[PDB]
Amino acid sequence: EPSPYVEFDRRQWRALRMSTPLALTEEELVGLRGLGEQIDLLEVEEVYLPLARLIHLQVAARQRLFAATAEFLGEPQQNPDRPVPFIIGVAGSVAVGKSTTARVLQALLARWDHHPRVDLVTTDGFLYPNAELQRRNLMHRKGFPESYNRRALMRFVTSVKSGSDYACAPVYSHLHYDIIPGAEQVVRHPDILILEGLNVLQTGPTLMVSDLFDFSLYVDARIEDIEQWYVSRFLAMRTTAFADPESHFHHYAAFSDSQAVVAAREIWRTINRPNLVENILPTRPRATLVLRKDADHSINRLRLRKL
Amino acid sequence: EPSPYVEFDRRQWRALRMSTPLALTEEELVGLRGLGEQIDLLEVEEVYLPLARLIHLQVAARQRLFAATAEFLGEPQQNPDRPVPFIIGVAGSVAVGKSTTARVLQALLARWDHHPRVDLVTTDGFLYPNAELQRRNLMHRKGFPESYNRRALMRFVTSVKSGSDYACAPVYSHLHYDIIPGAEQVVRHPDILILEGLNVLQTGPTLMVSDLFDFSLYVDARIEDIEQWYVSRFLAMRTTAFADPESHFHHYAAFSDSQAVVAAREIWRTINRPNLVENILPTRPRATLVLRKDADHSINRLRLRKL
Ligand SMILES: CC(C)(COP(=O)(O)OP(=O)(O)OC[C@H]1O[C@@H](n2cnc3c(N)ncnc32)[C@H](O)[C@@H]1OP(=O)(O)O)[C@@H](O)C(=O)NCCC(=O)NCCS
Ligand SMILES: CC(C)(COP(=O)(O)OP(=O)(O)OC[C@H]1O[C@@H](n2cnc3c(N)ncnc32)[C@H](O)[C@@H]1OP(=O)(O)O)[C@@H](O)C(=O)NCCC(=O)NCCS
Ligand SMILES: CC(C)(COP(=O)(O)OP(=O)(O)OC[C@H]1O[C@@H](n2cnc3c(N)ncnc32)[C@H](O)[C@@H]1OP(=O)(O)O)[C@@H](O)C(=O)NCCC(=O)NCCS
Ligand SMILES: CC(C)(COP(=O)(O)OP(=O)(O)OC[C@H]1O[C@@H](n2cnc3c(N)ncnc32)[C@H](O)[C@@H]1OP(=O)(O)O)[C@@H](O)C(=O)NCCC(=O)NCCS
Ligand code: NA
Ligand code: NA
Repeated sequence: EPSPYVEFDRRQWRALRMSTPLALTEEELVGLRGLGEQIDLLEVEEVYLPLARLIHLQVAARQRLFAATAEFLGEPQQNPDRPVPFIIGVAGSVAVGKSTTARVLQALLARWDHHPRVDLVTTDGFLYPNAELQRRNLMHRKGFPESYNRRALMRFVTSVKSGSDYACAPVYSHLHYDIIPGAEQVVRHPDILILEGLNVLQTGPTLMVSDLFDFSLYVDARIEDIEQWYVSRFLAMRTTAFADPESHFHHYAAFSDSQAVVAAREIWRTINRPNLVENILPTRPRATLVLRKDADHSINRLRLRKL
Repeated sequence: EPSPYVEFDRRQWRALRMSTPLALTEEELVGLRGLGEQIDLLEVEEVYLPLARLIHLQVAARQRLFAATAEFLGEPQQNPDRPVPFIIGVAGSVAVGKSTTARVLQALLARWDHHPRVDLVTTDGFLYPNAELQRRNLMHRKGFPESYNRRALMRFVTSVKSGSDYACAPVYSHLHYDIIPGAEQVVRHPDILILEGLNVLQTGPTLMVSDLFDFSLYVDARIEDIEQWYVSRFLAMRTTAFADPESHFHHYAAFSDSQAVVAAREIWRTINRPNLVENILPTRPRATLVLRKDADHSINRLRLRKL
């Protein structure tokens, strides 16, 4: 029976690369790769290149839609030096690799013929300060939809897509586990804005950020595998992030493999998994493209929305 | 500050008519007008004509989007004798006039230069039979999201937009207040499908009909006004629909103005209003165009989504 989607295996998907040129060195790929990710240039070729193609094909097609409405309104026919920003959302669980996926996407798109302005913004910057979370009693729901200033987020994305000359966003520090006082990320009328976050594909009783997406990505994986990557990355951070005396979780550095496994599992069981199950996964059906990852972090299956 | 919308008054909106030709007689408008509606040809000119324009401008632009994806997929470049159906949703409360709006829209679009196949389908046909509603204990929630076979509905709309040669839908009888046994509406690869219903702009944890809309309309009005139209139409039906011995509500025919006002208010208070407040209104922010109606049923304000 009919379906809104169409599924590919890596073999079928890479065929769609065509003449798309690889403009990324191995050393650049490394500075984009997050702890735990196994992505190599081969994957950038067989998975991320066809994706970059499909996107530029549509950046063109999506512009005709705003054209048509501008014509209808009798408005001018706006500046080709400043078209309507193309918004891309990247969603998925904690520790599934969405940040790496989003950084890689930004790199490939910024290296297209013209050299379009491609900004990347994470929703982390819109989380409430820890003091405000404790106030709202949400310290153990950090990551959940309500742990974000969704109003400020929508204001930011709306501002940008509406053609503002510049829009600002707060900044989050993973090291201190909190928002940074006075820090800001300035986005200046980019050609493309990638919004990466747990909650980005979310819908609701009010117009939301996902309603402004022109394209969306959902980095997927078997839940038991994501837990493994989570715990695994947690033990690994004892000697990276947590090893920093300034780290909010510096106490975790001295944990034993066993103590660490227990702690990481409890956090996953009580916080990230519930959120993934109750809020993130339910948004997956709406993603334009779902990148399915095998236990080895490898992307071997994809689900595209044709409707 | 920036906004996803742009609001017009009738004066600003009619200006956008341009050369759009009125192809509707007064007698045809009458056979489209529902009991209680005050729509005249003037409104068809100053409100529905600009709308018909904006739509054909986009039917063209929306086709480029499926083109781009077909190109990406290396697929052919499908039959201009059978393009991807353009889906239009029409939502709003009970008794706000959405059915009239949808019939009028169908008429104007079917009378465009080529003479596109424009089918109209109401979600009434997807309600569960009364016996099944009583089973589910939903007889007093008739109209609510769960009172519909949403699975069958999504199957129907997906089938159609996916290019099926024909798709079938059940049929609902307002007279008998129930689904008609064995009746079916056949939709054969129309150029445009208008889906009219209370719940159509609804979102959820699964891909839904609203996710397949290429354009959407939300017929709006002050809630106290809609109640008035509801009660008002209820008294009026004592001598139209209810006057029919075959009518499920034939007992209502003998009610006095006073008895009738009480009954209609109770039904509105306990069923339609709650649904409007809890489920329909929350979908309004997502409609492409909101037609606001004054107490006299007149459309004097509009809200368009530019983003
Ligand atoms: C704060 C939070 C909502 C952020 O979610 P997120 O950024 O989507 O999580 P991700 O898995 O995508 O991680 C994003 C980046 O932050 C890094 N990171 C996560 N936690 C970190 C930490 N405590 N210190 C340093 N870096 C960290 C990830 O390694 C990743 O780095 P990369 O972009 O180079 O690959 C989430 O991490 C969180 O705290 N969730 C619930 C609370 C929790 O898990 N607490 C345990 C903390 S040890
Ligand atoms: C064990 C078994 C049933 C796999 O699970 P399933 O329940 O079949 O689901 P799938 O294999 O399609 O995929 C499993 C998960 O990966 C996802 N997935 C599969 N293909 C995907 C793709 N192309 N893109 C993204 N995600 C994909 C599924 O959506 C599901 O997601 P979730 O479990 O996180 O909700 C599998 O062994 C099987 O039988 N597959 C049917 C194939 C077949 O030959 N069938 C003949 C029947 S006679
Ligand atoms: C069944 C129901 C869900 C249908 O909703 P709906 O079709 O969106 O309601 P609308 O206000 O759009 O009415 C659509 C059409 O059906 C007509 N209609 C509504 N109820 C009718 C009835 N009992 N008998 C005959 N026609 C009726 C309306 O006049 C309108 O006609 P038109 O298209 O020519 O203008 C809704 O009417 C309902 O029953 N809601 C809750 C129960 C209720 O109100 N019961 C009181 C019945 S008197
Ligand atoms: C009484 C008063 C406040 C009206 O209500 P409001 O609370 O202002 O809301 P609006 O007048 O914009 O509209 C009222 C309703 O109609 C809707 N509406 C207004 N314009 C609309 C449009 N263009 N399209 C669709 N709907 C519209 C609103 O969304 C609202 O919907 P809802 O009540 O069903 O949720 C009005 O008298 C007023 O003060 N308007 C402000 C105009 C003005 O001159 N302000 C100067 C302030 S110093
Ligand atoms: Na910028
Ligand atoms: Na047909």
